Amino acid sequence: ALWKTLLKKVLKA
Repeated sequence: ALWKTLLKKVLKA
């Protein structure tokens, strides 16, 4: 993930 999912993953970056 990196911008369309990494944001959702961003919680766990």
